[PDB]
Amino acid sequence: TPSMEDYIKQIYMLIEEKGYARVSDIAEALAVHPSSVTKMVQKLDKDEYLIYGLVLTSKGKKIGKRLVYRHELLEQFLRIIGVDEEKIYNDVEGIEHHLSWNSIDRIGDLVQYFEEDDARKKDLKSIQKK
Amino acid sequence: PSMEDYIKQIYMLIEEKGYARVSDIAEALAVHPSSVTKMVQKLDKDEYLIGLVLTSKGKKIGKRLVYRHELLEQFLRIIGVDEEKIYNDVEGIEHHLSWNSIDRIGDLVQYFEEDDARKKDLKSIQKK
Repeated sequence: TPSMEDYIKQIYMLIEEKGYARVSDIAEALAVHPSSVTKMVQKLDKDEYLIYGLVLTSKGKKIGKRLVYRHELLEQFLRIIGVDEEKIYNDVEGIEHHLSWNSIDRIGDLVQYFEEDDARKKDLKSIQKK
Repeated sequence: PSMEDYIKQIYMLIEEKGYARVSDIAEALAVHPSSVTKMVQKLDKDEYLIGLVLTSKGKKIGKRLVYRHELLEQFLRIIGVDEEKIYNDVEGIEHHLSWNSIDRIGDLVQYFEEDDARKKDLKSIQKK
């Protein structure tokens, strides 16, 4: 579920940054009540994404890494096509949960398409002026 | 999001049939008629509509939502998404893109439509 994804991603990021993931830190990151975190952590434990501080299983590690990649890729996509930086995080936080892997792969190809030659970015800019 | 899907469907039904029955909305969204009635009251109260007729505010929004939906399908289509995946993705992402992102996506679509070479170059990337 979208929510589950947000928690897995935040948990992965906390562990990578701090070394560990406190319920309290997840609550702050997501702007939710700790009860909401505790409930989700239970579903995550049950579904074998983590154990119990919280330690991701190999499945939870793989999934979290892909979720962070997806986020970064999506920000990079919106940045390249020239969306105002302030708007990017909010849009990615929403759209990330509704793109198939197929779309994400194709978006990956599109980002590499532009990154591989700045001249295509300049042409995109030229279109934006028109 | 919820309201957006309702206004979009209501608009399309009116353009398509000439009117929007609660039962047709219920079927289009896979919700129960009791939910449609509740929503319709909100849209009446929020002044998107007035059987039921969209106000100028409702018709302008419905048209924009339709444009955004079609634009997003055309975008995913252009960048090579399997046709069968496209609708479900558009129905989800459409609600969480700012106008800024939609306009840039539109520029991006025009970018590819201007030169078939650019599409050829993207297909080459995909193979690589």
